[PDB]
Amino acid sequence: LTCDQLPKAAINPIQEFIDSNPLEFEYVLTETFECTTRIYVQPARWSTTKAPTALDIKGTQIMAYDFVGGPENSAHLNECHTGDKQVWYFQYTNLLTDNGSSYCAYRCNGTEIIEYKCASNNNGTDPLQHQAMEVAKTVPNGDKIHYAKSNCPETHGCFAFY
Amino acid sequence: LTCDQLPKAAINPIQEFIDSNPLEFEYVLTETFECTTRIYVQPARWSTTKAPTALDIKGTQIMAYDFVGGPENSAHLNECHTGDKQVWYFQYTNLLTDNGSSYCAYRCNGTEIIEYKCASNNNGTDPLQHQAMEVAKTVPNGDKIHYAKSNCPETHGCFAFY
Ligand SMILES: *[C@@H]1O[C@H](CO)[C@@H](O)[C@H](O)[C@H]1NC(C)=O
Ligand SMILES: *[C@@H]1O[C@H](CO)[C@@H](O)[C@H](O)[C@H]1NC(C)=O
Ligand SMILES: *[C@@H]1O[C@H](CO)[C@@H](O)[C@H](O)[C@H]1NC(C)=O
Ligand SMILES: *[C@@H]1O[C@H](CO)[C@@H](O)[C@H](O)[C@H]1NC(C)=O
Repeated sequence: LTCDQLPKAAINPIQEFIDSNPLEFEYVLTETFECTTRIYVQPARWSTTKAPTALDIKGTQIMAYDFVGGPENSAHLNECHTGDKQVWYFQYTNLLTDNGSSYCAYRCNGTEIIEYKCASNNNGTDPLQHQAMEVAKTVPNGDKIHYAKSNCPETHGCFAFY
Repeated sequence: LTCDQLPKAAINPIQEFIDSNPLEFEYVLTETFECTTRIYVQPARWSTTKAPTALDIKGTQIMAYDFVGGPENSAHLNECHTGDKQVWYFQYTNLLTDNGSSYCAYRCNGTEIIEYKCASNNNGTDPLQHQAMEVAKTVPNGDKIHYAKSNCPETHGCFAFY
């Protein structure tokens, strides 16, 4: 199985993601997204693209990406500080269940996987999440995929921020 | 007029703030909140306080505060990185109108004002906002209040983030 053959699941309407906020990453590929909270935001009233935004928040640092849909259930992200473009897909989504929300998303470079973001608001207890992680680690470079919350800084009174 | 005599307006339900996202600051007191976007977030499923969160995002830096209601329409903020507490009030709110949303919030130290955050998603065109700003600048230390968006970094394809 190669990265290009992973499922490209249908992307739920943006409000379902917004209604899932806040989410935390459970499994990621590089260290960049360890100990990270994800927030979805509707487009600004003054946005001329009317693209929503994904926020990756790690302590006091934040990466933001406006995004729009592309071919084959892709999400085309525009990293807001650089203008750098990224193409993402979802392995699966399972939003707004009785046990909350989870999803796993990935970024390929051809047959190899180069980034992975499994998110939840239920501390990784959706059986679909563990299962997707086990499939993703079988694609080339999937060996890098690992638990995102092993060594996170202590909190100071909040729950999704530190 | 002193800071303690400013209006303490009723705080709209949290969903009305969330539905206003993203907002930008129009008038602030210190430089800290210039060129800043505000995002409201519902409490995490795993939060034991069930406090929502306000996010102040300035480029790639973020301050987060969990908050709960206090006496006399106060908002009691817990800055998530330090545990430092702040007591805020709203001068007025005007959320989810035909011309979008605006509000002005302030933080006193007794009779003096020490921080001010007027937010909107309509580029400061709510007449209530200019009017509130003119009142706030008359309390002691209100002379510091000024336009928040005079020298902001260039964007790279997004609208509420840079
Ligand atoms: C994809 O692979 C090649 C290296 O083999 C590299 O030149 C290119 O920048 C890579 N792209 C990304 C987005 O990592
Ligand atoms: C979240 O899940 C991990 C196991 O993956 C567990 O060790 C940890 O204590 C759980 N956290 C909470 C808040 O229950
Ligand atoms: C309020 O005023 C005094 C200085 O006159 C200072 O000691 C105290 O820390 C101030 N509090 C805040 C929150 O600024
Ligand atoms: C926002 O308002 C200011 C005046 O306060 C104006 O100079 C600026 O061009 C406006 N921005 C947009 C995007 O219309």
